[PDB]
Amino acid sequence: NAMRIHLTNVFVDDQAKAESFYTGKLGFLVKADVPVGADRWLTVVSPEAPDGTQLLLEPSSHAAVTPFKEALVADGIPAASFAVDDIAAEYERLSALGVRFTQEPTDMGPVVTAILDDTCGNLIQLMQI
Amino acid sequence: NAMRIHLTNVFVDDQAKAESFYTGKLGFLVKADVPVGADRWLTVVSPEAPDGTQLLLEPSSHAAVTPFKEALVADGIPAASFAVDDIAAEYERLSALGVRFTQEPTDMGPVVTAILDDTCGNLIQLMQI
Repeated sequence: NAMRIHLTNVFVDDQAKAESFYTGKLGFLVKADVPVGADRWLTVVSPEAPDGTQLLLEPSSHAAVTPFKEALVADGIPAASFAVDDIAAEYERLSALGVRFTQEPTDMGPVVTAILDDTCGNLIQLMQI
Repeated sequence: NAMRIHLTNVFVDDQAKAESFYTGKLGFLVKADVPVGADRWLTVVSPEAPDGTQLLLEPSSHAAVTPFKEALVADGIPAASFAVDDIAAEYERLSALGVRFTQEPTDMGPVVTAILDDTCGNLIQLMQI
Protein backbone atom coordinates (compact mmCIF):
# COMPACT_ATOMS: atom_id res chain seq x y z
CA ASN A 1 0.00 0.00 0.00
CA ALA A 2 2.85 2.48 0.87
CA MET A 3 4.10 4.83 -1.75
CA ARG A 4 7.11 3.76 -3.77
CA ILE A 5 10.03 5.73 -5.18
CA HIS A 6 9.58 4.39 -8.70
CA LEU A 7 10.57 7.39 -10.80
CA THR A 8 13.15 10.16 -11.10
CA ASN A 9 13.76 12.66 -13.90
CA VAL A 10 16.31 14.68 -15.78
CA PHE A 11 15.37 17.52 -18.10
CA VAL A 12 17.05 17.06 -21.47
CA ASP A 13 17.29 19.49 -24.32
CA ASP A 14 16.73 16.89 -27.12
CA GLN A 15 15.22 13.46 -26.32
CA ALA A 16 16.85 11.70 -29.28
CA LYS A 17 20.26 12.92 -28.18
CA ALA A 18 19.45 11.90 -24.61
CA GLU A 19 18.33 8.40 -25.64
CA SER A 20 21.61 7.96 -27.56
CA PHE A 21 23.75 9.23 -24.66
CA TYR A 22 22.04 7.60 -21.71
CA THR A 23 21.80 4.21 -23.43
CA GLY A 24 24.84 4.27 -25.71
CA LYS A 25 27.36 5.77 -23.31
CA LEU A 26 26.03 5.43 -19.77
CA GLY A 27 24.60 1.92 -20.34
CA PHE A 28 20.99 2.39 -19.35
CA LEU A 29 18.30 0.38 -21.15
CA VAL A 30 15.10 1.81 -22.64
CA LYS A 31 12.11 0.79 -20.49
CA ALA A 32 9.27 2.78 -21.98
CA ASP A 33 9.06 4.89 -25.15
CA VAL A 34 5.55 6.11 -25.86
CA PRO A 35 4.42 9.12 -27.87
CA VAL A 36 2.59 11.82 -26.04
CA GLY A 37 1.78 14.66 -28.39
CA ALA A 38 4.99 15.85 -30.10
CA ASP A 39 7.29 14.47 -27.41
CA ARG A 40 7.77 11.12 -25.81
CA TRP A 41 7.38 9.54 -22.48
CA LEU A 42 10.84 8.03 -22.42
CA THR A 43 12.23 6.20 -19.45
CA VAL A 44 15.38 4.16 -18.92
CA VAL A 45 16.47 1.66 -16.25
CA SER A 46 19.75 0.21 -14.99
CA PRO A 47 20.56 -3.24 -16.41
CA GLU A 48 21.20 -4.36 -12.80
CA ALA A 49 17.58 -3.40 -11.95
CA PRO A 50 15.26 -3.52 -14.99
CA ASP A 51 12.12 -3.61 -12.86
CA GLY A 52 13.39 -1.00 -10.40
CA THR A 53 13.37 2.79 -10.43
CA GLN A 54 13.00 4.41 -13.83
CA LEU A 55 14.68 7.61 -15.08
CA LEU A 56 12.47 9.86 -17.21
CA LEU A 57 14.35 11.78 -19.91
CA GLU A 58 11.93 14.66 -20.22
CA PRO A 59 11.78 17.69 -22.49
CA SER A 60 13.01 21.11 -21.32
CA SER A 61 10.38 23.15 -23.17
CA HIS A 62 8.77 24.71 -20.10
CA ALA A 63 10.03 28.30 -19.84
CA ALA A 64 11.48 27.88 -16.33
CA VAL A 65 13.50 24.74 -17.05
CA THR A 66 16.47 25.84 -19.14
CA PRO A 67 17.29 28.84 -16.89
CA PHE A 68 17.32 26.50 -13.90
CA LYS A 69 19.55 23.96 -15.67
CA GLU A 70 21.93 26.67 -16.74
CA ALA A 71 22.21 27.96 -13.21
CA LEU A 72 23.07 24.54 -11.87
CA VAL A 73 25.74 23.94 -14.52
CA ALA A 74 27.26 27.43 -13.96
CA ASP A 75 27.86 26.50 -10.30
CA GLY A 76 29.02 22.90 -11.00
CA ILE A 77 25.93 21.45 -9.43
CA PRO A 78 24.73 18.06 -10.74
CA ALA A 79 21.11 17.54 -11.68
CA ALA A 80 21.22 13.92 -10.73
CA SER A 81 23.50 11.33 -9.14
CA PHE A 82 24.00 7.56 -9.93
CA ALA A 83 25.78 4.94 -7.88
CA VAL A 84 28.59 2.70 -9.10
CA ASP A 85 30.69 -0.03 -7.46
CA ASP A 86 34.05 1.11 -9.01
CA ILE A 87 34.20 4.77 -10.02
CA ALA A 88 37.78 4.52 -11.27
CA ALA A 89 36.77 1.80 -13.71
CA GLU A 90 33.68 3.64 -14.81
CA TYR A 91 35.55 6.97 -15.25
CA GLU A 92 38.01 5.11 -17.45
CA ARG A 93 35.29 3.35 -19.45
CA LEU A 94 33.22 6.44 -20.02
CA SER A 95 36.28 8.59 -20.81
CA ALA A 96 37.21 6.01 -23.46
CA LEU A 97 33.74 6.46 -25.04
CA GLY A 98 34.34 10.23 -25.29
CA VAL A 99 32.30 11.31 -22.26
CA ARG A 100 33.42 14.65 -20.91
CA PHE A 101 34.17 14.93 -17.18
CA THR A 102 34.16 18.27 -15.33
CA GLN A 103 35.38 16.57 -12.14
CA GLU A 104 37.63 13.51 -12.07
CA PRO A 105 37.10 10.86 -9.33
CA THR A 106 37.74 12.65 -6.07
CA ASP A 107 37.76 11.33 -2.54
CA MET A 108 35.09 13.27 -0.55
CA GLY A 109 35.36 11.28 2.69
CA PRO A 110 32.39 8.88 2.88
CA VAL A 111 32.07 8.86 -0.94
CA VAL A 112 34.28 9.16 -3.98
CA THR A 113 32.57 11.25 -6.68
CA ALA A 114 33.01 12.29 -10.33
CA ILE A 115 30.99 14.72 -12.46
CA LEU A 116 30.21 14.33 -16.15
CA ASP A 117 28.48 16.39 -18.89
CA ASP A 118 25.42 14.53 -20.25
CA THR A 119 25.49 16.61 -23.51
CA CYS A 120 21.86 17.52 -22.78
CA GLY A 121 22.36 20.58 -20.51
CA ASN A 122 23.08 18.71 -17.22
CA LEU A 123 26.00 17.69 -15.06
CA ILE A 124 25.61 14.16 -13.71
CA GLN A 125 27.32 12.86 -10.62
CA LEU A 126 28.76 9.38 -10.16
CA MET A 127 29.05 8.28 -6.55
CA GLN A 128 31.07 5.35 -5.34
CA ILE A 129 28.88 2.98 -3.44
CA ASN B 1 29.46 -2.53 -12.36
CA ALA B 2 26.59 -0.63 -14.16
CA MET B 3 25.33 2.57 -12.72
CA ARG B 4 22.32 2.40 -10.43
CA ILE B 5 19.38 4.75 -9.94
CA HIS B 6 19.84 4.96 -6.18
CA LEU B 7 18.83 8.55 -5.48
CA THR B 8 16.23 11.19 -6.33
CA ASN B 9 15.59 14.60 -4.79
CA VAL B 10 13.03 17.19 -3.89
CA PHE B 11 13.95 20.74 -2.92
CA VAL B 12 12.27 21.67 0.35
CA ASP B 13 12.01 25.05 1.96
CA ASP B 14 12.59 23.82 5.58
CA GLN B 15 14.12 20.37 6.24
CA ALA B 16 12.50 19.96 9.66
CA LYS B 17 9.07 20.60 8.17
CA ALA B 18 9.90 18.22 5.32
CA GLU B 19 11.03 15.45 7.68
CA SER B 20 7.76 15.81 9.61
CA PHE B 21 5.61 15.78 6.46
CA TYR B 22 7.34 13.10 4.42
CA THR B 23 7.60 10.70 7.36
CA GLY B 24 4.55 11.67 9.43
CA LYS B 25 2.02 12.05 6.63
CA LEU B 26 3.37 10.31 3.53
CA GLY B 27 4.82 7.34 5.48
CA PHE B 28 8.43 7.39 4.38
CA LEU B 29 11.13 6.30 6.84
CA VAL B 30 14.31 8.24 7.61
CA LYS B 31 17.31 6.45 6.06
CA ALA B 32 20.14 8.89 6.61
CA ASP B 33 20.33 12.11 8.64
CA VAL B 34 23.83 13.53 8.80
CA PRO B 35 24.94 17.10 9.41
CA VAL B 36 26.76 18.84 6.63
CA GLY B 37 27.54 22.39 7.63
CA ALA B 38 24.33 24.15 8.71
CA ASP B 39 22.04 21.78 6.82
CA ARG B 40 21.58 18.07 6.72
CA TRP B 41 21.99 15.28 4.32
CA LEU B 42 18.54 13.85 4.88
CA THR B 43 17.16 10.96 2.91
CA VAL B 44 14.02 8.86 3.26
CA VAL B 45 12.95 5.49 1.84
CA SER B 46 9.68 3.63 1.28
CA PRO B 47 8.90 1.05 3.98
CA GLU B 48 8.26 -1.44 1.14
CA ALA B 49 11.88 -0.89 -0.03
CA PRO B 50 14.20 0.25 2.79
CA ASP B 51 17.34 -0.67 0.88
CA GLY B 52 16.06 0.70 -2.43
CA THR B 53 16.05 4.18 -3.95
CA GLN B 54 16.41 7.04 -1.50
CA LEU B 55 14.71 10.46 -1.65
CA LEU B 56 16.90 13.39 -0.62
CA LEU B 57 15.01 16.24 1.06
CA GLU B 58 17.41 19.01 0.17
CA PRO B 59 17.54 22.70 1.01
CA SER B 60 16.28 25.34 -1.44
CA SER B 61 18.90 27.98 -0.58
CA HIS B 62 20.51 28.17 -4.02
CA ALA B 63 19.22 31.33 -5.72
CA ALA B 64 17.78 29.51 -8.75
CA VAL B 65 15.78 26.92 -6.81
CA THR B 66 12.80 28.75 -5.35
CA PRO B 67 11.96 30.58 -8.63
CA PHE B 68 11.95 27.23 -10.41
CA LYS B 69 9.73 25.61 -7.75
CA GLU B 70 7.34 28.51 -7.87
CA ALA B 71 7.06 28.24 -11.62
CA LEU B 72 6.21 24.57 -11.46
CA VAL B 73 3.55 25.09 -8.79
CA ALA B 74 2.00 28.03 -10.72
CA ASP B 75 1.41 25.69 -13.68
CA GLY B 76 0.28 22.68 -11.57
CA ILE B 77 3.38 20.74 -12.42
CA PRO B 78 4.59 18.18 -9.85
CA ALA B 79 8.22 18.11 -8.79
CA ALA B 80 8.14 14.42 -8.19
CA SER B 81 5.87 11.39 -8.58
CA PHE B 82 5.40 8.27 -6.32
CA ALA B 83 3.64 5.03 -7.14
CA VAL B 84 0.83 3.45 -5.10
CA ASP B 85 -1.24 0.29 -5.49
CA ASP B 86 -4.61 1.93 -4.54
CA ILE B 87 -4.79 5.69 -5.10
CA ALA B 88 -8.36 5.94 -3.84
CA ALA B 89 -7.34 4.46 -0.51
CA GLU B 90 -4.26 6.61 -0.26
CA TYR B 91 -6.15 9.82 -1.21
CA GLU B 92 -8.61 8.99 1.56
CA ARG B 93 -5.89 8.21 4.10
CA LEU B 94 -3.83 11.28 3.36
CA SER B 95 -6.90 13.55 3.21
CA ALA B 96 -7.82 12.26 6.68
CA LEU B 97 -4.36 13.34 7.94
CA GLY B 98 -4.98 16.88 6.64
CA VAL B 99 -2.94 16.65 3.42
CA ARG B 100 -4.09 19.15 0.84
CA PHE B 101 -4.83 17.88 -2.68
CA THR B 102 -4.84 20.18 -5.73
CA GLN B 103 -6.05 17.32 -7.95
CA GLU B 104 -8.27 14.48 -6.77
CA PRO B 105 -7.73 10.95 -8.20
CA THR B 106 -8.37 11.26 -11.90
CA ASP B 107 -8.38 8.62 -14.59
CA MET B 108 -5.72 9.60 -17.21
CA GLY B 109 -5.97 6.46 -19.35
CA PRO B 110 -2.99 4.21 -18.56
CA VAL B 111 -2.67 5.75 -15.06
CA VAL B 112 -4.88 7.25 -12.40
CA THR B 113 -3.19 10.26 -10.78
CA ALA B 114 -3.64 12.69 -7.87
CA ILE B 115 -1.64 15.79 -6.91
CA LEU B 116 -0.86 16.94 -3.38
CA ASP B 117 0.85 19.95 -1.72
CA ASP B 118 3.92 18.82 0.27
CA THR B 119 3.83 22.04 2.41
CA CYS B 120 7.45 22.60 1.36
CA GLY B 121 6.94 24.47 -1.96
CA ASN B 122 6.23 21.42 -4.20
CA LEU B 123 3.33 19.59 -5.76
CA ILE B 124 3.73 15.82 -5.55
CA GLN B 125 2.04 13.37 -7.85
CA LEU B 126 0.62 9.99 -6.85
CA MET B 127 0.34 7.51 -9.70
CA GLN B 128 -1.65 4.33 -9.61
CA ILE B 129 0.55 1.41 -10.39
